[PDB]
This record gives sequence, C-alpha cells and structure tokens, in this order.
Amino acid sequence: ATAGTVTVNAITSDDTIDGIELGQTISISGKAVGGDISVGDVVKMTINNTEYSTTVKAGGIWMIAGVLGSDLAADSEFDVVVTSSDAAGNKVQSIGTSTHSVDLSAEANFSLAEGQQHVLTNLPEGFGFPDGTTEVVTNFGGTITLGDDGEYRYDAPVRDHGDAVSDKDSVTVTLEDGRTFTVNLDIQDSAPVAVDDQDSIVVQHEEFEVSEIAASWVSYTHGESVTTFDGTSDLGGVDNDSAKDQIRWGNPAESKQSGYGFIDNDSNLEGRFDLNQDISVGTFTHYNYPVYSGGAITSAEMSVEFSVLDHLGVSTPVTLTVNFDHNETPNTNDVNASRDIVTVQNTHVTFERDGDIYTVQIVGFREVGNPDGEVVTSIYTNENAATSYELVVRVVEGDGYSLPSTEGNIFDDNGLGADSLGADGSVTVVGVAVGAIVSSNESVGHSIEGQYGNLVLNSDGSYVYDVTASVSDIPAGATESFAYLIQDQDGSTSSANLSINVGTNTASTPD
Ligand SMILES: [Ca+2]
Ligand SMILES: [Ca+2]
Ligand SMILES: [Ca+2]
Ligand SMILES: [Ca+2]
Ligand SMILES: [Ca+2]
Ligand SMILES: [Ca+2]
Ligand SMILES: [Ca+2]
Ligand SMILES: [Ca+2]
Ligand SMILES: [Ca+2]
Ligand SMILES: [Ca+2]
Ligand SMILES: [Ca+2]
Ligand SMILES: [Ca+2]
Ligand SMILES: [Ca+2]
Ligand SMILES: [Ca+2]
Ligand SMILES: [Ca+2]
Ligand SMILES: [Ca+2]
Repeated sequence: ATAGTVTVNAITSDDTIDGIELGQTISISGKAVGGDISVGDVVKMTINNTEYSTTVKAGGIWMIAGVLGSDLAADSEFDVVVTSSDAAGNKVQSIGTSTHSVDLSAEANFSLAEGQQHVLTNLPEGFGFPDGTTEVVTNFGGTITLGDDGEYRYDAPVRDHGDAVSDKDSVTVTLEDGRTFTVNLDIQDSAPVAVDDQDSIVVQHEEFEVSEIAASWVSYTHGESVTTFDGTSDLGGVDNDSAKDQIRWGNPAESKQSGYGFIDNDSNLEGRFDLNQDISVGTFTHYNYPVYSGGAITSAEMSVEFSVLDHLGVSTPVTLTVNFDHNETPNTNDVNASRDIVTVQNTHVTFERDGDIYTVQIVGFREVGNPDGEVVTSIYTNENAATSYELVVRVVEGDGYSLPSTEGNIFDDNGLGADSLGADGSVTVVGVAVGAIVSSNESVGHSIEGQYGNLVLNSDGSYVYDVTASVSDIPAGATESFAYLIQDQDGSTSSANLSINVGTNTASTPD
C-alpha cells in the first residue's frame, strides 16, 4: 500500500506552549491525505507517554479535542501515525512529525521611585508565589512581599543613578508546575526639592547735627620746600576757614609745585550727617607738576575736625585723621607710567553721642558729581594736570568692625518649609547667583555682590548677608533675591530663591 502525507498544524497559533496554556486543554489538528489513506483510518500519537487517538475525517482532516497543556509542555516533539489499508488488505503507516516550543515564562515591567514602597499592580495573569513563600529577594537586595491583604509590595532600594551600574532591578519566581515570572523593576531616581527662603534686615537712619569742617595738613614725610597754607584764588581755591587745606612740595622743574588741596563740603552738608550713608566731606585735588627728584613727599596727614551736637546741646569735638601715601614717579616719555599716584588709607575715628558710639570711616575717592560712581583708594594723575575726587566717609553705629548683617541657613524653615532632601541625601549647595537664574558655579563659599549688599552662602546652606548700600539708595520696596542650586549624591538638582527684605527705619530715641 502507498503511504500518504501526514501534517500537523501549529500547536496553538504561535506554535508554543506558554504559562497560561500550561493549565488548559489544547486542540491538536492536521491532515492525512493521499496514498492509501481513507476517511476512517486510525490516527495515533504519543505525547509525554499518553496516547491520544482519533480517525481521519472527510478531506483528510484529523483533530484531537483535548490534549493537556501539561503534556505538550513536557514533550515538544512527537510523531503522528496513520494506519491505512489498500483494496487487497495490505497495511501501511503514514508518519508525520510535529515540534513546538515550550516557554513557560512571563514578564512584568515596572518603573518605580527609589526609597519607597510600591504596590505592584497589573501583574501577569496567574502570578503568585510558590506555596509558603511570602517574600522574594531581588537582585539589588530589595524584596517583593505578599501582604495580609493579598497585595504584592516592592521596597525599592536607593541607588546611585550616576554611576556605571545599571539600576534595573530584577527577580524571577519559579513555580512547581514549571512557570516562571520575571519582574523587572526599573528604579527611578529621586531629587531634592529646594524651598524658597525669606529673611529681612532693617538699616538704621539717624540724623546728626554737625558743625563746619576744618581740614588741616598736619604732617608729612620727605619733600623739599614743603608748605601748608589756607587756600587762595591762585592756589587751591578759597574756603570758609583759616585751617590749612593746601600742601605743596618740590623744586619745580617746569612751572609750579605739586601738591594736594582739600576744599570742604560745608555748604552742601548744611550742618547734617546721615548714618549708614556715603557722605562727601569735600573735594580732594591732586596737582601734579614736574618737580626735580627727591623733592616730593611720600606721605602726608590731614586732620578733619568737626563737632557733633546732642539732643541736650552738648558738643563732642571729633578728629578724623586721613593719611595719604604719595608716589611722585620718574617721568619718562610714557605718559601712563609717568602718572603720580595717591593712596588714601582706611582710617576711622569713634565718638560718643547720647551713650551710643559711632564710627566715622574713610571709604575712598569718588568722581566729582557722580554720587553712584565706583569708590577707589588710589588715583592716578598725569604730569601737568590736576585731578579732583570727592573724599567719601561713612558714619556707622558701634565700633565699625561690621556692616548691618543677617544670617541663616537655606535648609531651615524660613517661612515656607524646609528644603526636602530626597532619598539619595548628601545634599549641598553647588551654585548661588544674584537674580532668578542659577547653575552649579564657583560662587558657593565666596562673597558675591547683590543689589544692596553682599552674600556668602556656603555648601551646607549657612549664609551671611550684609548691606553695603547707602540708605539713600534703598527704596521702600527693596528686596534682594539670590537663587541657589542644591544637588544630591547622584547629581539631581533643585533651585529656590533666598529673598531678603531690606528696610530702613527713619524714626530717634523718642518714646
Ligand atoms: Ca501558544
Ligand atoms: Ca493557569
Ligand atoms: Ca485505503
Ligand atoms: Ca516525544
Ligand atoms: Ca510546529
Ligand atoms: Ca516551530
Ligand atoms: Ca547606578
Ligand atoms: Ca538615586
Ligand atoms: Ca533677620
Ligand atoms: Ca570749613
Ligand atoms: Ca579760608
Ligand atoms: Ca582752609
Ligand atoms: Ca610730578
Ligand atoms: Ca611722575
Ligand atoms: Ca530653602
Ligand atoms: Ca538623585
């Protein structure tokens, strides 16, 4: 007898037994056609040592209604044997072969925040732990725990999200029936949250009633033909007192003598000083002439003498001594290098008024008629020229060792809550800037300039802010704002604003 063709269809649509199919009944079908195969012939196959049988139907179709999933999972290859006859009774066997895959795995992917506990939802169908097991440990040492309430919870470890080691955690559960479930847990980075900070500072305002200023050149070192005198039309201009505001030196190599002149600011001040205010005590002029060498001073001292009045009418005499270093430089054909240079020293005098102490301090030189100009301590003057600057002082409360200050820490609750640190910790300040915008920069633990003062903010959040502006430049709105950036151990960053209200109190010791 002629053998026919036995074919076996795919064992399920994808030709693989999976974890769900494992617990089910599966139909197996095929064909048996040609040769001496007839409708009615016996079809047999052994799958995992159980025999399944059927007959060939019309058109050569055969099917087996219920093969166990568990049998096909145990045996991925088998023969189908069809037994046929011809008209004369000669037996023949036709043989087909089937193979399929067995993949009893299923996966579950999650993306979850570090350092938190999470309920795992939408687990694959049939998911569970083998009998007795309430906890499995993940590759990173976390756990998936089965609770009283039937829920699966994952304790996500904290990870270094910046390093060279992947933060995709994993665990495989294996069941007795051969199923596995792989849970992949992509651990997501956490970040600190910086919270805005508020601070304030009030600068004091007080008015002082002052006498006229008398300024005198009182001493000097080195120089030839040194004279000091009350200024005149020709030499220095006039002032309202007989104190000696002019000094001249040198043997003139061209026309006149070099020197200094100081014209007090008596008429603009109108007998009042303000506290915490840059005040010009007068105009300093440097007259630079060519003089033969050895003729010039190297320093000179000026006494600035005035009286301050108190609410009971008692007067305190005050003397501020101002020292200037002078460099009458060798003249060459280089104009810039030929300039003569004057440096004022940062002196002060402290006086008492109504039981409080106040300190008059030299700030330096400022351009004439430019109250908001840069203040310098050295000035440079060309040969055959005179420069003029305002000599600026400031009167402060106390011993003058410091400016009005406020301190704090940006990690504290400064009116809106403490900064949140996140799960990674090791948070530090890594950037600070005046304005709204900050990145990690090189200003942390440095002094930086605000609108009205300077800030030092350190990496641990501690800051000191001090008001450098004069009271006259502090409007009633006045706010400073500095942005800072914090960063955690693997680089996550957050910014917030340190806002400082800078007030002025205009009221006095009235009650
Ligand atoms: Ca399948
Ligand atoms: Ca099942
Ligand atoms: Ca036949
Ligand atoms: Ca087999
Ligand atoms: Ca197959
Ligand atoms: Ca296949
Ligand atoms: Ca990592
Ligand atoms: Ca992290
Ligand atoms: Ca404060
Ligand atoms: Ca005067
Ligand atoms: Ca005079
Ligand atoms: Ca004078
Ligand atoms: Ca000169
Ligand atoms: Ca010179
Ligand atoms: Ca803060
Ligand atoms: Ca982080």
